[PDB]
Amino acid sequence: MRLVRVNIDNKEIFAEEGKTILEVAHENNIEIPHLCYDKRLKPYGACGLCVVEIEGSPKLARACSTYVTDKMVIKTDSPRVRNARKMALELLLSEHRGDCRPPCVLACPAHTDCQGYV
Amino acid sequence: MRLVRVNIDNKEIFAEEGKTILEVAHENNIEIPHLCYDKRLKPYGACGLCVVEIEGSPKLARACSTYVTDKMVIKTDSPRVRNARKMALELLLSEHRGDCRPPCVLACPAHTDCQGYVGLIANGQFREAVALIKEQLPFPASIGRVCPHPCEEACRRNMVDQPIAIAELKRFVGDIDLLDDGYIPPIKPKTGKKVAIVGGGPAGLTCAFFLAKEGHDIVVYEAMPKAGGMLRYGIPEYRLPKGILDKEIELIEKMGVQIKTNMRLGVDISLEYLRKNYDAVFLAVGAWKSSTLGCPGDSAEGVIGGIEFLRKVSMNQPVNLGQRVLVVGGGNTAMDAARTAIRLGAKEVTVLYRRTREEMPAEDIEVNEAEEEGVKFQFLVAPIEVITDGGRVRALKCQRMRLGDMDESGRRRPVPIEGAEVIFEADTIISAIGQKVRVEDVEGLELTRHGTIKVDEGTYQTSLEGVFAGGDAVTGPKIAIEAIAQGKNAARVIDSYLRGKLEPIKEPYYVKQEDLTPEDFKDRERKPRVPLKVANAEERKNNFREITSTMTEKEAIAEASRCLECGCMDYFECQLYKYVNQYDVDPQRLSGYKHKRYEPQKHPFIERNPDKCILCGLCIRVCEEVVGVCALGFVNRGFETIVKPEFGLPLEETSCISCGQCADICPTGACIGKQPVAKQVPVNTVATKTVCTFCGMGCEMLVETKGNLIFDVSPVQSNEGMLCAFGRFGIKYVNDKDRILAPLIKVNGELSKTTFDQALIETAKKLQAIRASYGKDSIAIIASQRLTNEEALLLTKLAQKLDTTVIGSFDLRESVLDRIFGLNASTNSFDEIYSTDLIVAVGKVAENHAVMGAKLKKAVELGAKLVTINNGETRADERAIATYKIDNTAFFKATIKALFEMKAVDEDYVSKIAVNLDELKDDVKNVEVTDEASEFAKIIAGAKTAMVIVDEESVSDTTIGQLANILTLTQKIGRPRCGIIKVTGLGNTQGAWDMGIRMSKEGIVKLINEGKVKAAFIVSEDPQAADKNLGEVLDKLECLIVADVFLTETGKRADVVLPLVSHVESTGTVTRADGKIQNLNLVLKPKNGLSNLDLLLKLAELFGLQYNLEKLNREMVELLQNENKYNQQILYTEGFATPDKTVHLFVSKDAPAFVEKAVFDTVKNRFEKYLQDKHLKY
Amino acid sequence: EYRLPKGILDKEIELIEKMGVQIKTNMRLGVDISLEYLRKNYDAVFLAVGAWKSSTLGCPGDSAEGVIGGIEFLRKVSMNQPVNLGQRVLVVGGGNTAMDAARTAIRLGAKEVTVLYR
Ligand SMILES: Cc1cc2nc3c(=O)[nH]c(=O)nc-3n(C[C@H](O)[C@H](O)[C@H](O)COP(=O)(O)OP(=O)(O)OC[C@H]3O[C@@H](n4cnc5c(N)ncnc54)[C@H](O)[C@@H]3O)c2cc1C
Ligand code: SF4
Ligand code: SF4
Ligand code: SF4
Ligand code: SF4
Ligand code: SF4
Ligand code: SF4
Ligand code: FES
Ligand code: FES
Repeated sequence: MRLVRVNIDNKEIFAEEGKTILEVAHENNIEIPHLCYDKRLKPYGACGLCVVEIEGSPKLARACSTYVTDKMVIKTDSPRVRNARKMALELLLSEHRGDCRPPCVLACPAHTDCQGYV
Repeated sequence: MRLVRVNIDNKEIFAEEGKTILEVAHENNIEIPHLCYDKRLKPYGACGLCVVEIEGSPKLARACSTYVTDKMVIKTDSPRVRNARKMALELLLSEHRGDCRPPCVLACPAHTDCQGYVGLIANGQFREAVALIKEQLPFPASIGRVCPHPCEEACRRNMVDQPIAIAELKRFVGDIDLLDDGYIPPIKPKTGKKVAIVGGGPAGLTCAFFLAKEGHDIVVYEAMPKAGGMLRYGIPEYRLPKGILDKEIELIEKMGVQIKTNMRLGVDISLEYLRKNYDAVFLAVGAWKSSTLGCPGDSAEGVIGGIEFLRKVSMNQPVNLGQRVLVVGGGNTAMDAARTAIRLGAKEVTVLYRRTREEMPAEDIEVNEAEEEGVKFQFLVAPIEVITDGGRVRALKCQRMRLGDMDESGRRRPVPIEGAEVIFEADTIISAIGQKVRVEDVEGLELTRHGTIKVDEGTYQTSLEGVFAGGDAVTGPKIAIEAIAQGKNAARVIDSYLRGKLEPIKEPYYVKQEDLTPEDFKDRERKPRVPLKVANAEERKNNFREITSTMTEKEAIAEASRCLECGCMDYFECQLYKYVNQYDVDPQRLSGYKHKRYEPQKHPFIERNPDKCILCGLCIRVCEEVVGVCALGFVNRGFETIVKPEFGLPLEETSCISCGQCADICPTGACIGKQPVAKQVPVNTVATKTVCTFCGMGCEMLVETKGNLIFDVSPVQSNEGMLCAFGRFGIKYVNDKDRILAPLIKVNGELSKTTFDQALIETAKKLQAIRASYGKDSIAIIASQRLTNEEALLLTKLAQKLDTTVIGSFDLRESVLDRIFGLNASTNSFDEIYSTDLIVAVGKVAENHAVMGAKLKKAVELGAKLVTINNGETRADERAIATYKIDNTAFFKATIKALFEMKAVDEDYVSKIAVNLDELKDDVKNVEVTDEASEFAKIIAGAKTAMVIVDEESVSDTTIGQLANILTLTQKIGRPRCGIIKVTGLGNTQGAWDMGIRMSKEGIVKLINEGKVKAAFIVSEDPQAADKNLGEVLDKLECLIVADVFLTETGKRADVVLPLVSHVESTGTVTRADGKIQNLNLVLKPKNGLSNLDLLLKLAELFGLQYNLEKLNREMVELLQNENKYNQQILYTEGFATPDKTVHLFVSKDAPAFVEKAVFDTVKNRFEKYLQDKHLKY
Repeated sequence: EYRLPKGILDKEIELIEKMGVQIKTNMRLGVDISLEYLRKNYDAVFLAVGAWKSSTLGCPGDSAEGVIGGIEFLRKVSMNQPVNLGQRVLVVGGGNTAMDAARTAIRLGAKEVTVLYR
């Protein structure tokens, strides 16, 4: 078929027209964070973790809803993108209540999974 | 994406919009025939084989050009489609002239690849010849000793002088194999099935062989003390020694076949037990009951059957042979009995035959040998009575007869003559008029009218279910190769039955040439056949020693070289043969006028046969669309259409660059690439992927080998799927007979062969003596840039241990990119070429690297803009928007000045990223801006992205510096699709530079001429051949150590010569011109047992260095990481490699833009000289 | 090497190793291993260290650059290590070491080798 040419993280990729940046990067083993995406569902654009830097666009684009076009240059780990993802994650952690690990595991110097084996 | 839904052959498929039916079916493993299709080319629609039935379309649609739409229903094997494909194939076969298989193979009952193993013998591949014989015949030596060889009667060399000694060559290779451990084919994993063969003769042992090849558990039941059948008990020792038979039966037993001798069916074991405890039963009991004289008195004391007598003699059991022996019959049994009786001391042996001499069933050579040994013959007589005196034979009353009229035979029936009767005195009569299947062997089975087992043809199954039969038990007495053919076919059918899918044997369709007559071979040189050594009759008639001798290796090769190679060279890859065998074609109905336009050609690499052309156009389309040379075309029109080079000229005289793409794309052997071997032979090869080492493009290839010889090279299907003349045809040096395999050291002033240890010790001592007597940096290590990264790194470590920094290459170009950007490397990758806005190709980019020319053609077709800068014409000028013919660097300087005049240089950014900007402005301020320079500057400034492709083997370093300046000024470096790519002149130029081999020819020669360097260790370079002025420079050296694949002119003046192996015998890593690292995989084991890395590692262990391939690879990866050049498709994305991380702009005086230099690599220089001698281009 | 090739020596040492003897090379006594450890963990200890220290010239200036012991020089040549051997070599002595050093210096490219004996 007709193939678009993209540059994701300094790697030249020949993708197929009609895919999103998330799908193209998944195919080429490039990790882009995402929390509200699902291949069975229409895009939602809520979490804001999949933002990538596209050369020529002043605003970061959601990789889950942006489609790859011909002669595209994409950065997925630039300092702007990392800062945006860190800010989104901090906002998410602000409204979070939980124990990732129980206090018993954290009090063990060797971090033995006390809860797990109990 | 959006997916279309299709139904191809009742299977629902979710495909992608924009694909054709061919691609969708290929992805879903659905086979649609195609002959004129290629993924790199636009559709052509000529062959009409890919037609499919689409529901809703009354007309069949070509799958190669029809696109899949939503809710489509496609049939690819409906009767309409099959009929259309069969008709197209029959039409294609109507034009075809060729031999799919040679007449020798078709005349063999077992269809042994006579041509294949004869050609392998002519190439010295005796083990491969035996392995190829054993695909159809498990007993080469035995059968080659005793075979009437109809293949030689059908041989086409009969039309020239004398047929090939096919049987003798088979005997030769069989004996060679039996010298050492014999060849055993690979055995499939155990299948859990059990087959019982009754009878260890040729047919039973063949069935056991070919069923043990399939993994089944085989038990053979033999009534005799030993296996072998009539090969042991019928054929006498002087014609087939039993040691060879024993060795071959041991070979069969070594495959897991268990032979239970002295186990007769119906006495020791029953058929019903075999049916109960075995999955299949094969019966190969032969015809072991002899025919009686059929006259009164044929039961006296002194009458014996021919095969019973021969079996008694074979077992060394006593025989009451008198002094007057009458052998009745005219077959092989009669001749063997008569000659054995002669050798057993009988004073008179007479052979009585019913018919005439000129129609004897026996071979003429056997009858002639019997006549020489003293056997007498009587013809046209038949026995009517046996005169017995006291119960013992006294004489035989025979009826004289005459050839009366026709018969069921059809030739002539012998009938009695009345009144004529003759009495022959005889102490013994041997009845040898034929053998019949024993009734007791075939108990419980339905037989024919001759007593043989009745089987269904094609399946070999008897009346009983699960019980098969073959051989002399089924067909009656024949020759042994017929029994072997029956056993092999029965093994195939039995394997199918064990899989539960009983299939009869299907005869393939072969294209043949029945119109050939001797005048078609009148131009061939006549060569005598190998003479057959025959023991003297007088001495041989007294003993049971072998009569004939095996030929010698010289005679074997000379005899195999006589073959005319009648079979098609494309048989194992022809798509037309495969398709006409997939569809039941009857091409004799559409048979008429057929062209015969084939003419022999002198081209060393490509052979074209118009008579095998299906006019798919693929060769033309690939030369025009992919290569871009466009050397082929259509000539004439209609039925007269032919494919010809330009103006019908020979391929050498056209613009052809000998890339071989036409021969690689051809479906039906009308365009083939010649094998780099001594004699052409169509063989089934094994392909290994490796990397071409002849330039920096790093094209991958599949080397197809058979044994220790390379037979073909195929490009991989990656990008343009192209190789050039080098990568496709220069691998011929691997098979060269002039390769040195043992080291040479100078004794008595001349180079003589020695051992590796002695040569390496001599090398180490010579280098150490030079270092001692002359000090530091007195030894130069000049290495070829085709070595792997590990070998280059090890050579740098060897220079470190030898206390010398003078390590470089004579092919090494002066470096300027490390002074400007920091690393002497390409900035971007090859893939980005397809996506850049503008391409600037400098130098002979397409000429020196044809695949890069194809890549530029593809990139311009994809939407790029091409600018070519060169001093002469190039093939890339066709699609260039701007073509500049310059001879001086000033053209770039003016360009730079022009770039400043149009305010196209953002000096604010350049001042932060680059230094020497004011010096650059001062340097270019006084130059004159030309119209060409201003137009180039306009093109450069108007492009968003730009990549400069530079041919570093035809471009000076000043040009590269100025192009780097232009790229830096316009901010076209360190970004995707913007940069500079240097296509290096050899395979691992970049890797050699990275590993520390960074000295040029000029520096090394300057050191030698100043007396500072006194010894040279030269690794696979040819300074003496590639240059005439260096012969004086090499005169200043006191010690010369040369490592090379060939003994060259520079190696003939060396003190020590160390052999090197080819790159297909080496494993390692090579760095592409764009910086990518690829793996050199091992295709062939090294021919002297030592790889290049192994030899260098022995020389290193002589110096106290401990390394291996893995340690050197780890060091290489560390080195690349330390330079920030590891796994980086784009360089200087963060900053440049200069100490201040800034661009050091190139300021220098004007210099010539392009250079012409020789190739110092030995192999590439040799191949270039070979191409020049044959007047070829590349 | 021209008087005793080292392949023969290697073969004979391999023969000795094939008899159950284990050879721990690069294990110097007093540096890598101690005598007391040998006494502790072995029933018997045999010392066959040889005489591996050469005799100096015993004259003023015998520590300059260009003076080397005979066996040190021969060990350097045997190990294929660089030796700063000029063009005028003076071998002092008259024993086995003197003759071997003189002939090795001849084979190493020295244009003048002289042997001085008391
Ligand atoms: C005298 C003579 C000379 C020949 N010369 C030539 C020649 O020069 N060139 C040539 O090409 N061919 C020659 N042939 C032909 C060739 O030898 C036979 O065609 C070939 O051996 C056929 O093999 P087969 O397996 O069909 O039968 P055979 O090998 O005859 O029989 C196979 C085995 O079955 C065994 N057997 C029989 N009955 C039983 C039973 N009840 N239970 C168990 N095992 C049993 C037998 O012992 C024998 O070992 C010759 C044959 C003869 C007799
Ligand atoms: S080109 Fe193909 S079909 Fe024609 S003779 Fe050769 S193998 Fe047979
Ligand atoms: S010349 Fe060679 S290929 Fe042709 S029939 Fe004879 S053996 Fe076969
Ligand atoms: S087995 Fe006989 S017929 Fe077959 S190739 Fe060999 S010699 Fe020819
Ligand atoms: S070898 Fe290459 S250039 Fe020559 S005709 Fe064939 S495809 Fe064209
Ligand atoms: S020679 Fe060319 S046109 Fe003819 S079959 Fe081969 S590829 Fe097709
Ligand atoms: S272009 Fe270079 S790498 Fe490719 S096949 Fe030709 S010589 Fe080999
Ligand atoms: S995955 Fe959540 S915004 Fe894209
Ligand atoms: S017509 Fe489609 S492959 Fe030939």
